[PDB]
Amino acid sequence: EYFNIHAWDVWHDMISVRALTVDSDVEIYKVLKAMSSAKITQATTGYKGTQLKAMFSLDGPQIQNVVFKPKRYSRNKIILGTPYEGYDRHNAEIAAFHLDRLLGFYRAPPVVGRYINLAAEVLPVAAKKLATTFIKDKDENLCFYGKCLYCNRKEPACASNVTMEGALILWLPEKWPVLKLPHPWRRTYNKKMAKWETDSHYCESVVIKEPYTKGPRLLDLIDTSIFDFLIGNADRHHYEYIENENGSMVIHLDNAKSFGNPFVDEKSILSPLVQCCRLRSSTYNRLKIATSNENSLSVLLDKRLSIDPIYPILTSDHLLALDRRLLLVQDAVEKCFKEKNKENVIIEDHL
Amino acid sequence: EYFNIHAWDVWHDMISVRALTVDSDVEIYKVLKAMSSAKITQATTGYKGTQLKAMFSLDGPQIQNVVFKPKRYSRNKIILGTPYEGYDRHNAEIAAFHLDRLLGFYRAPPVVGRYINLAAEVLPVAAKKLATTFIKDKDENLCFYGKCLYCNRKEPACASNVTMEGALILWLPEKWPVLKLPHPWRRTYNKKMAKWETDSHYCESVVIKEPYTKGPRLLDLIDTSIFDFLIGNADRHHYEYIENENGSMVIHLDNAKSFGNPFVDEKSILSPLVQCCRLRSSTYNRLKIATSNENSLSVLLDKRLSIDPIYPILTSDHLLALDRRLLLVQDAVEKCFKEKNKENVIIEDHL
Ligand SMILES: *[C@@H]1O[C@H](CO)[C@@H](O)[C@H](O)[C@H]1NC(C)=O
Ligand SMILES: *[C@@H]1O[C@H](CO)[C@@H](O)[C@H](O)[C@H]1NC(C)=O
Ligand SMILES: *[C@@H]1O[C@H](CO)[C@@H](O)[C@H](O)[C@H]1NC(C)=O
Ligand SMILES: *[C@@H]1O[C@H](CO)[C@@H](O)[C@H](O)[C@H]1NC(C)=O
Repeated sequence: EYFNIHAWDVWHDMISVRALTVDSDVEIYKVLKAMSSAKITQATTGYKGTQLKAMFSLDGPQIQNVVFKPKRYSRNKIILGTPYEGYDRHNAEIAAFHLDRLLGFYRAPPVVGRYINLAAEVLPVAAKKLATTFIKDKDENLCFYGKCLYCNRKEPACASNVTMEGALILWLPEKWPVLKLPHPWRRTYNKKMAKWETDSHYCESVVIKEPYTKGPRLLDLIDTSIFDFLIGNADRHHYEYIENENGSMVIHLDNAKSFGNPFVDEKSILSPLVQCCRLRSSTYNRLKIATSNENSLSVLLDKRLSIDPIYPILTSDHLLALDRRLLLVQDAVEKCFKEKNKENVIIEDHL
Repeated sequence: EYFNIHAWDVWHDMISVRALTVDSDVEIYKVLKAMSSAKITQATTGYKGTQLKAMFSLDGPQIQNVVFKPKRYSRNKIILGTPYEGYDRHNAEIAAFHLDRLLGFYRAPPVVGRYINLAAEVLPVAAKKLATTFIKDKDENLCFYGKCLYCNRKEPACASNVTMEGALILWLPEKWPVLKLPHPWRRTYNKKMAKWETDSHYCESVVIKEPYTKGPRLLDLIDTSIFDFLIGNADRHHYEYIENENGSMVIHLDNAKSFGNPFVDEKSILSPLVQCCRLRSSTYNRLKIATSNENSLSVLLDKRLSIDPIYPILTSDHLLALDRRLLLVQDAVEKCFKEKNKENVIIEDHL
């Protein structure tokens, strides 16, 4: 046969240091379709971390690994309490991935929803580490509770009979190693307050040490703080970035502790933008196109979400919260304009 | 089923007024693969034109028409006579299309090689106009001779038994009508000499009438004269262009009267560049990258031709003629710099 390109090669070749994904729907739909239908050849789970998940190896000329995040809540679950509470939301990863493309960031790895038949697809290729955590619930649904720091028998992820809904997230290829640093605006995760909550010229302190003095890092974190605020992710306490000879970029990896509460907008997430009053020019241009379109951000987002196999992805309240929070980002940007003047707020760094 | 895009929609959506094709191999291979395998639902031929060809309707949700150019020569045929002598070369269309992408022009419609079973695929859907020109040759191969101006029974295109090799070229969609004008540097097609062969300030005369006074038309013809010079196409006496509200572009349509002789370089093809000494900046930049790559233009071109079903497409002598002619282009440009200074020859028109 002729003119064949395999989806896993499409994924490996589309990454550059300033873009994980591309505008082409043909290329992305090609990758999502393969993630959606590829045979699972191995399945396991790990001891590190606090969240229950699995790792699937998908078939192909070369094997492609994905993270599998199971459904843990109904679509109408409300996550209150602490801004960080609870299990990762599989539908939030899907929504965040498409919103990252819609806003032109292109910094999130592909995510697809999928209904996994645990009996037919997982058990016949499961590692012992995963298989030994399968149990049944009170209604004889098939479940597993995994291994991880907080994983235990009383908190399983349960299928509906044997069919488990979840999200698949592509591994980045080995050519693109990921580095992790603490976020200057991370929270304390106790009762004390962080420095940025008490200090208000805190950005002046950040820009003094590297890597925030020169280069794209601080504008990336401001981009990502806008993205995290719109989805309600208050828990990027450590950020991750790729890097080569041509630069670096903070990536939107693991966005699942989001879309937990459609009734509150956590403006503290916007602290990098509000305190620094710097904004990358290309980001600003796309934000004003988004507010001046005749279709709101959420109308455009749900059109993209309607292609995913497990759609509906978000309830209408989260969609309207997006549009409300986009206006709040515009307001924060304008306040930076008032108090430092536009031509000192908008930075054209050609990214 | 999920994430489906049909190839004919990929073709219709990728065209803009300054690019018929795109850099994405995924999108282009998707279209080429469909051309390679699509069922032929209709076949005909016309009275207009000078060259024997057919028109095929390919199946799909919508019908997609292609021009079919049959093989007429061996790969190693040396075509002597006038610079424009002979039949259309089917393999030249394939090579010219991939070179158009390799050089970054993106002005050529997709072309694929294909082996056509005339008995099974063409005859049962052939219109009478085409069917009545089918004959057998002295070795009982199935052939057809068409109804064009020079088409006649003594000059048929013949298959091997019933399998006919040829090239398929996509029609532009109806949304992109093509307009034709005489080329200011066209030949006389007699033994008289054309005005540009006698005068040496001829370009000065061209730029005074429209559409050569302003806009992209003249730099397009200089681009296309470089492209035609590399492939040996001395027969673009009329050029064709697309146009809408955002501009216009001369397209590389019908490139088959090329690669006729790998040992002769007809420098008269470069007359628009040599006489005008203007060169679009982006074209110059890509030409300089092509000469400084560690892999020659012909090595990179043959790697792309190796995916086509009827490969080998060009003999190594035509591949090396490409590299030879690229240096001759550089010489002509450097001569323009010496006699008008570089910054009056390189025009940055942002195209
Ligand atoms: C679901 O459970 C029923 C029994 O209620 C069984 O008949 C059926 O085969 C199960 N379906 C799957 C996909 O396991
Ligand atoms: C960095 O950019 C240059 C220029 O586009 C490119 O040639 C090079 O391959 C890039 N770096 C890597 C590691 O690919
Ligand atoms: C193909 O053509 C040859 C003539 O060269 C003929 O003898 C033969 O029977 C044909 N065979 C098939 C399988 O079409
Ligand atoms: C380019 O022209 C097309 C119509 O030919 C139009 O739809 C489009 O809006 C134009 N581009 C821009 C950026 O306005």
